[PDB]
Amino acid sequence: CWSYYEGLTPGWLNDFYDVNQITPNPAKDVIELVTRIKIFFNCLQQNIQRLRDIEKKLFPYINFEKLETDESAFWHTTTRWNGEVYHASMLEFDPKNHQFLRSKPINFDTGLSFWENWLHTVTQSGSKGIVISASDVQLNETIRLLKVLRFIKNDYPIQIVHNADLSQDSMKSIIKYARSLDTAEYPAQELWFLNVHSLLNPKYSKKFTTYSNKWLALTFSSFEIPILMDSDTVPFVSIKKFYELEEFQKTGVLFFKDRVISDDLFESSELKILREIVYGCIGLDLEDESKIHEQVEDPVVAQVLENMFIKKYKHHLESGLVILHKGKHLFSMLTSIALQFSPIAEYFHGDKDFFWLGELLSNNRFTFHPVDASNIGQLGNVVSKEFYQICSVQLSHTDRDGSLLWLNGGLNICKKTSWEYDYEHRQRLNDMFQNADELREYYASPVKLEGIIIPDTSISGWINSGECFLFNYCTLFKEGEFGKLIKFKEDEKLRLSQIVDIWNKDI
Ligand SMILES: Nc1nc2c(ncn2[C@@H]2O[C@H](COP(=O)(O)OP(=O)(O)O[C@H]3O[C@H](CO)[C@@H](O)[C@H](O)[C@@H]3O)[C@@H](O)[C@H]2O)c(=O)[nH]1
Ligand SMILES: [Mn+2]
Ligand code: NA
Repeated sequence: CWSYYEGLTPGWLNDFYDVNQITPNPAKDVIELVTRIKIFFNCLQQNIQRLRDIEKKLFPYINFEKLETDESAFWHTTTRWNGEVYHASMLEFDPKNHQFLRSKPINFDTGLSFWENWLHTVTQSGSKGIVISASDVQLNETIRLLKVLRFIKNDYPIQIVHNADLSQDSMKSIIKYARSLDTAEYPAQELWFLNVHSLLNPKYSKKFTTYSNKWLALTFSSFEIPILMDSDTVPFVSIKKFYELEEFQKTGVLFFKDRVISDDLFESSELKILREIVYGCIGLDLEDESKIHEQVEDPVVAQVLENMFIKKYKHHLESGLVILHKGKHLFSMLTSIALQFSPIAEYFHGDKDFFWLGELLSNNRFTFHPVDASNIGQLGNVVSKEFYQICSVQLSHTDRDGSLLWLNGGLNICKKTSWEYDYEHRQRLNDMFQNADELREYYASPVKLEGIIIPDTSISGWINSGECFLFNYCTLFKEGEFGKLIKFKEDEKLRLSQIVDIWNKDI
């Protein structure tokens, strides 16, 4: 359906939005970005140089110039823990034992599209692996994650993706903690490094910043079915348990729910623009709450849309742990990237919420894990006339049965370097300590995982304590009144205490 793209303005582009750019019609601009990508992957189901000209305007962040001229310079480079380097190569792994097999070279089929090439010629079908977006900044957090993966005896390969911003020193240190002291109880990890800098066109290569790097990590990872993790993420179950979750099995995405923040609400002008985008993309009308439940078959997804368009909430997905099957979700993911650098980029915090918005607006099947996000730490007694309170930076995620799956925020009190501000401005910290230096030591001290509270946001939700530079939140539980409590057994407390110990091990 070349006719569509010939009908567009000659200079048309899926460009990365800039605040300076004059945008009178943001809703229509977003609808165009989503539609142009939808039309593309639909007309591929139905002139090689014509296709490439559309690709260059749809995906300008790809360095198609280098692919066409000096193909070997364009392709990404993977580096194994052993020190072996692979150029323009496809990594293959054993689906059963997850161990590395071979690296067949990339034979780019000119008859197929770039993204079709990426799934068939560049990537091994069914390949599963842990993916982490890391610069030199994320070194320490990445080390601490590796230690925990080794402690729980992870067999899945790990790939650390960077944009030529991870030093040889950092990689050496990662390989050390990944491989050293190999044993059955603390096995070495099949770790890889991936530099995507060659794939990215120099104009857009620098535009992927902070959380946006996670799109580079996820998209270009050597696995078809990556499990993306924050460096500050901590899994408390074997990786296979995440893949086994029914939500991923049925949809091919594993998405977890975020904190409910009732402080930070959308303006009516913002919701009007979001309503136009949704209707413009998938013909869904979000005018009244009654007709939302009707038009959305999955009540878990309906609840998220109710929260956004009725209750005006901005935070829905936590991208600390994400599974995405690129075989079923690549076109959705590429829409997420378009939206990430769209006029509505400023509406949401980082990447997390563009995961599900990409799925929704692309009209691809998705869902969330239905369990609400939870707080984890010490069950402090609240004086009333069982009342418990947890105040932490840690955001936990439990299964239906109530087992801890994972958390984001690391396993120290506070990761932020805010002790100077926090000591002067927060009463509890100001009274409790004598200097800001004493607060620094408290912030660096390990956390103690004794229980979990799943707050009832309708009665007593998430309350910002102001501690750790307004990253610390308090959750309340009162028996038969509001919330759900989960007290860890001595067996569990011991396992968790061992995991916090290995995480906090002072480099
Ligand atoms: N390469 C690279 N990766 C980065 C960078 N900044 C962040 N990341 C990656 O993005 C992750 C998320 O950053 P956090 O600092 O852990 O954010 P958070 O407190 O967990 O915040 C929440 O919102 C983020 C933005 O939507 C989410 O990405 C995150 O998972 C979480 O839900 C990091 O762990 C790391 O893997 C960067 O400059 N470079
Ligand atoms: Mn995090
Ligand atoms: Na294909």
